[PDB]
Amino acid sequence: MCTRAVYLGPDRMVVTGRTMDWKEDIMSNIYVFPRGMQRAGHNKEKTVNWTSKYGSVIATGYDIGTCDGMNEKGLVASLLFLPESVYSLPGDTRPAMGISIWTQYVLDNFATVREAVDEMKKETFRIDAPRMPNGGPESTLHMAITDETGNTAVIEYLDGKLSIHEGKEYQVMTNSPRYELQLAVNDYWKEVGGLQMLPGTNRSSDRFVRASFYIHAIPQTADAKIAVPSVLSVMRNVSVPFGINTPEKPHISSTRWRSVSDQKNKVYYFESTLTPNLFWLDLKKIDFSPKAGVKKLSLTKGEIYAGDAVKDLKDSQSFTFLFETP
Amino acid sequence: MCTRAVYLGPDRMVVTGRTMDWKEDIMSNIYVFPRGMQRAGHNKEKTVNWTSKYGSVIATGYDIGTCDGMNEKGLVASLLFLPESVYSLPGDTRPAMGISIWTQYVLDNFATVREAVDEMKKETFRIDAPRMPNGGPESTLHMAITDETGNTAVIEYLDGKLSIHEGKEYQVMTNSPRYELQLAVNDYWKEVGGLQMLPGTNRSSDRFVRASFYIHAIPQTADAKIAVPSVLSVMRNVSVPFGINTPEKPHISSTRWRSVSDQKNKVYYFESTLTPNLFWLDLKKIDFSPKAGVKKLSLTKGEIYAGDAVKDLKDSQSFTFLFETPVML
Amino acid sequence: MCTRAVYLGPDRMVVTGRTMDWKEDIMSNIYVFPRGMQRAGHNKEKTVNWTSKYGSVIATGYDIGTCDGMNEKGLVASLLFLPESVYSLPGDTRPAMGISIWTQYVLDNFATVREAVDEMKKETFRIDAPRMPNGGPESTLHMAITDETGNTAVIEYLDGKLSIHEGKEYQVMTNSPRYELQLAVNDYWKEVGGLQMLPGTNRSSDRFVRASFYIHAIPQTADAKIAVPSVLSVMRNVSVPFGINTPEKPHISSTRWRSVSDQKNKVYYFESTLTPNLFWLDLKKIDFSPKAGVKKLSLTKGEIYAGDAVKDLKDSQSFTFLFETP
Amino acid sequence: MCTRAVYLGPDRMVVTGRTMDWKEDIMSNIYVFPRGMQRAGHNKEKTVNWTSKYGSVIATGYDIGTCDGMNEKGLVASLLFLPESVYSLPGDTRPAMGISIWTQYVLDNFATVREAVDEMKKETFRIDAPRMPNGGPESTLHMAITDETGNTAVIEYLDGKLSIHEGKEYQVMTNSPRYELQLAVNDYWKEVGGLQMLPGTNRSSDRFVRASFYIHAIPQTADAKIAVPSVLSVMRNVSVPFGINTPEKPHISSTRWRSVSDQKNKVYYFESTLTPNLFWLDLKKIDFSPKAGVKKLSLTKGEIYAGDAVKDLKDSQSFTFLFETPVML
Ligand SMILES: *[C@@]([C])(=O)[C][C][C]([C])[C]([C])[C@@]1([C])[C][C][C]2[C]([C]([O])[C][C]3[C][C]([O])[C][C][C@@]32[C])[C]1[C]
Ligand SMILES: *[C@@]([C])(=O)[C][C][C]([C])[C]([C])[C@@]1([C])[C][C][C]2[C]([C]([O])[C][C]3[C][C]([O])[C][C][C@@]32[C])[C]1[C]
Repeated sequence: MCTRAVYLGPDRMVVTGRTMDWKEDIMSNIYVFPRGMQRAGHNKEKTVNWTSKYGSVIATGYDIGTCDGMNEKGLVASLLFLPESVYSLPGDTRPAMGISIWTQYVLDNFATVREAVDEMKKETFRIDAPRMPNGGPESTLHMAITDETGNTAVIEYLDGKLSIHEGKEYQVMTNSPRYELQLAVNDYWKEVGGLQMLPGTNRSSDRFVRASFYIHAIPQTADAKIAVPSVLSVMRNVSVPFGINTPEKPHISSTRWRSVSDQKNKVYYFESTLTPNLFWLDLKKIDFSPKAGVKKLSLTKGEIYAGDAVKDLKDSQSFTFLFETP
Repeated sequence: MCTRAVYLGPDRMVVTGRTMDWKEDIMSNIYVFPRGMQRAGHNKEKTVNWTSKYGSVIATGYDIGTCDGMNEKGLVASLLFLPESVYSLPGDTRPAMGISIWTQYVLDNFATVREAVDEMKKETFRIDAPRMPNGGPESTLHMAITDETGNTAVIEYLDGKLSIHEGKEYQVMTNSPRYELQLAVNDYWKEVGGLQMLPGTNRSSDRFVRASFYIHAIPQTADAKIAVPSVLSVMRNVSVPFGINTPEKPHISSTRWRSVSDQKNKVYYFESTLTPNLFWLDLKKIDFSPKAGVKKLSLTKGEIYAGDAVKDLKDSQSFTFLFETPVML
Repeated sequence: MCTRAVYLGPDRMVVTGRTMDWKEDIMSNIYVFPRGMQRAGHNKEKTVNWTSKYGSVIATGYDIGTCDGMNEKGLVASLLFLPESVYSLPGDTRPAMGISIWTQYVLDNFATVREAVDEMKKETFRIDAPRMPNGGPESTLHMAITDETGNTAVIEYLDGKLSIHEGKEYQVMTNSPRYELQLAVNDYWKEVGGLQMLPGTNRSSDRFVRASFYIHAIPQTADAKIAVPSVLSVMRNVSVPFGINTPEKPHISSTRWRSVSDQKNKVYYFESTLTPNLFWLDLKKIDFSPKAGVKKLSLTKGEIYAGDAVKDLKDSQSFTFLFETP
Repeated sequence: MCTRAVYLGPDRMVVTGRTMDWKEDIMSNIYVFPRGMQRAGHNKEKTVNWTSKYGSVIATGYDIGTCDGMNEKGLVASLLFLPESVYSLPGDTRPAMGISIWTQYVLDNFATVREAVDEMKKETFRIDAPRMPNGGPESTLHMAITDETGNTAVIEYLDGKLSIHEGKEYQVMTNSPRYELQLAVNDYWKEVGGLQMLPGTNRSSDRFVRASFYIHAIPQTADAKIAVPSVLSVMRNVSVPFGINTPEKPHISSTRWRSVSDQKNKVYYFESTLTPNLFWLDLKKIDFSPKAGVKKLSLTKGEIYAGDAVKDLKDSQSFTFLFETPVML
């Protein structure tokens, strides 16, 4: 289960925040992909192709598939799990894309939430991955994106049929249930106020109401030196302890890492639970030229970065997305 | 306001943490006090003196009085808030140890909760509480002491009469009401189970229940690299958001920093709500010799640190405790 | 705000329960209407007409409009307030019916939930009443009906467009919000269980979850001597104290009366808060012949009935429904 | 289990009600006892005797011992449950008044809480608790007494030591834990406000909070016709559903009947969960003369009544209290 929230500050101040929780280690890493690069939405299926128009920084999943990142044009994307997401019924002859690269496609071809919604509602392809290949627990997610202007759009495939809700009023997103209900739930908690009562359980829906109430009670300021820690605080509030385990639940999904993107100033921020220090990357201080080279920022070996870990950027081989089932 | 809890792990692993919530800036700092330092419990009233037994690292608040820290013997003490507090009735005439140095006196002259339990129950000195009318809240608090053995003790002068609670079970504590109630109220939610319901509200009791439930659920492991993060994680959870304001409730005490101690290894980790990195100080690499010098680690000007901030210490003169209500801002 | 719940007992055991709460006195009464009677869906508007096919007993509203009742064929109807119910936008040339008689129409022309749904989805008319005529607080409701078989159908007009949900799994109904959300809310409370935690507030949505969990934990028995009090208990649980008043809320809507219908055995049950005793009426012990006469069962003057208040039935003039705005 | 609360209205209006929840049938009944009836606090142990001062209407449980009632002086007493109860420590040798007649002895020999407060604090007699191993829960309860003046008192033998709480504020009481905690826990929800949140759960504390909040919100009126229904309304609210069963929690104590008293007018209203009408008995129309005769109003066979059930009383012999653990069913 994961959550993501977006802050709408004065003077185009847009800062997004995404959570990462998983049962075991995620082995995620940060890769930087300049523009002018082509990719295939799938390797063993009929698929579409494109050409990376913008550079961006994203967080990987075991070095297999992107699930969060921010592009040059202050636009951030995030994939959160949704236990009731189906992408297509039989009879789909469209170019089958794979859920592993769904994220990467959008960031490489979009810079404004408006434009992204347009091409998506064409359903020009079906994006899928086989079920429980590695005996995994679940394998179904939904994505959220936001531009440096403050507009956001939640996307979910309802048993094959896409389901999208666009607008700036929608700035938080958890796992389950369906958003229309996920939001309807909050209607009840808002009347009971947040101060006089606030549910502290860890269920997917519970994490939603908390973020909603706090992300508004936060100070309405356009400055960037303060909003960043403010966004992370609620991320820490919504974040859950690591290594939890009760008699009923033998193993649990713990808070592994979180991400925040200063979409107004184009600065991505990333933190790991088992790390003491906080680092960041300034996209404006990054050469996304067509021929700049792929520099990786590894985190598996437990490296400890901090500050502007741009000097620590090392040229590395872009992780190969996985559409097979092994 | 704040919230404190203690973790009890195998292999003598006992990690304690603390939270700090304030409506404005605390302007806290950090100072070092080698052993063998005489001190007076007050500058103008009849109070005892002493010479620091064990060197102690303490975190200051406004550079007037220590609010939390440690000493040379895995003895971590913290001072939280409590409105319904009364230290003495009209007529008390004992030595009135100012509240500003009460904690420091403890860390200085104690290394085990059992000892402090004794010297405390002697009821030798009163507690001096200054009163101020211009934007100042009267001093009404309580304290908690934990030993590297894992034994904890709660102290609170309830309506002029002090009540102490010792034991290893007693590991969590928050603002109000009195622990006699807070502990029992929590037992209610215990029935409900944390997985199913938990008062996520920022209120005192709400935080107490959440900390109590999670502190057990966290991993019980003897390794420090794992238990420490598992601790601060609940610290951030119990910690309320930063700078919350509502039209009805305009100002609210917001979190300003968190403190964690590895009493099993004598380490102190510190982070601020406005400081991204997490620095620490290895007490073992310290020298508390009587003539080692008072060392300060300023933070008023917003200095930034990370890792082990041993090299970045600068000797300075001891701060000045506050025993009498300030005349004005 | 009002609530209604339906019990599905073994061997076609169907018993419905409806709540009544209002700010001040309701001045309601119980009228019996045999079959073979004609009515007009509105007096000053183009309207449809029919001929009462079955007899039934209903509870009136100030002696102006029916809001609850049970027919011969063990089918019960109930109108509950819904603050977000609109019945038609401009351009409605259909026979305008009035919200006051909407209830009476269904009971007089239906005996099975299936048949009722059919004719309703024709939208052959618009049923409306002018807004705040007597300075009233609100004036928008939704209806729930159930046959002696156990099938129920909730109905709500979404800004003119009807909204219906049919099935036996839907046996409880409160005021707000919309049902699709009103039910989605319960999804959260069911996971938290009812025993280990149950919200006791009085808001419309809160009253829903309580009834849902209890109406299932109740014993699954086909006997009728016990299920009746069981249904009323939750009605008492969902029922709220009378004359409540805090500093914030100066006057409140108190629990005035409740109703339960033994749809399997065709027996209607009614209780008033300010009355000590409980009475009932056995439809099977009632002559709904075309020419039987209208016998009223008054309750305004605070009469105190009990037991089988059929002997207390007195021939009276059927209350005239109100479509005007005075 | 059960739950009790007291309403305080102007013009000396004080209406008290009670709830009864049991896993099976209580087989309760009703009996009348005119004044001037000698009684012994036990049949086989050393116990005091007495002669009933004030006639008292009591509701029996299994026709063995009174669980609630009243006397000739607007003095309504009730007996609720409490697991963590201890009446005396090993070695007590005082008069051991059986728990079955403790209540009756009170109503018989008292007319004001102040008096009972005195005679009770004398600590003259112990409490006899029988122990049974076959489907029987050991007797562990507490009591509450209210006077027509509106003053209430809570009594509970906590770990062999009795603790009393008197006053007009103390009007609500439930199962567990001890009122010292139950009262304070409720103060928590008080913060949350009843309109915004209320633990609708059937648990002991949940019911206590709901009753406390609503009992104030109900109409404060001097007329009986209005206050009485406003009372029983909260009684039904606090009352848990009937015959609840879950696969995990199979059997649960369900509500069986509710009792209300108009202490200002000396009336007793009674209803059963399986009885639709609400009958009552006007104590004023009663004769408790010493030789008036013990009168019973049976309910085992499920008789049905309504209105004022004065005419439908049938004289019978007094029931038999239980002082010793029954040999078997
Ligand atoms: C959140 C919680 O905000 C995003 C979570 C995403 C990154 C993960 C849930 C995801 C998609 C990553 C990869 C794994 C997914 C499934 O659990 C199936 C596999 C499980 C295996 O343990 C690792 C690789 C898979 C593909 C997983 C939910
Ligand atoms: C429930 C709560 O289950 C059914 C409630 C129905 C019977 C009432 C809400 C209703 C329709 C009855 C009549 C009155 C309605 C409005 O409040 C507008 C008027 C108010 C006035 O005080 C009495 C007559 C009106 C038509 C009312 C909601």
